[PDB]
Amino acid sequence: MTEYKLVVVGAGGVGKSALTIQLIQNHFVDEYDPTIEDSYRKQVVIDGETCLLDILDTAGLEEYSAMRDQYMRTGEGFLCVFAINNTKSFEDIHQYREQIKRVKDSDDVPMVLVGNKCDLAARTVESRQAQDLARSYGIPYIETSAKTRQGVEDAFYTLVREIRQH
Ligand SMILES: Nc1nc2c(ncn2[C@@H]2O[C@H](COP(=O)(O)OP(=O)(O)NP(=O)(O)O)[C@@H](O)[C@H]2O)c(=O)[nH]1
Ligand SMILES: [Ca+2]
Ligand SMILES: [Mg+2]
Ligand SMILES: [Mg+2]
Repeated sequence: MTEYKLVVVGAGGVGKSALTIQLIQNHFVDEYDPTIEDSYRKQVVIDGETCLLDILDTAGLEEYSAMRDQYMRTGEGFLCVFAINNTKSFEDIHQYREQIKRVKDSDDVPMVLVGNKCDLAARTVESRQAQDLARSYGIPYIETSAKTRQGVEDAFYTLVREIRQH
């Protein structure tokens, strides 16, 4: 059936792996093992359509960000993740936006801005601030929690729906 190539990007430790693993394997990864480049595949029915999701979990740490550009090349949609308790991760979203533009050589790439770790109380990035950023890119802003699963499916499914509008 239809295959959707999704790519998760964002600063180190924002929760890219936890989000992906919660979506695909249904459990929360409590420990922090820096990622180099991992891929996941799973058949799911979205809006009545049986589709194959190929999700690339990329490195947020520069030290593990080797040929990251090459892996992302085939990506059809991207989740740009920051953590609501990490202001710097939010401020650096533009870096990932720029990288995506380069790898895809396009200004119109399906995307979703994700504010992860919404279960944490030390929030320094208010929803409104993220909504303004997303609005400027013309993309949806969705908050998630890889820990409680809140907004997790919504984030990935919305990305599929954005690819469909593409
Ligand atoms: N409370 C809470 N902790 C989270 C959440 N998502 C991730 N974490 C925690 O944050 C740490 C880093 O998460 P991880 O998914 O490894 O981040 P990453 O973005 O994949 N890191 P890297 O880019 O180096 O590969 C882990 O200890 C993980 O449990 C969340 O929604 N809530
Ligand atoms: Ca470990
Ligand atoms: Mg990771
Ligand atoms: Mg403030």
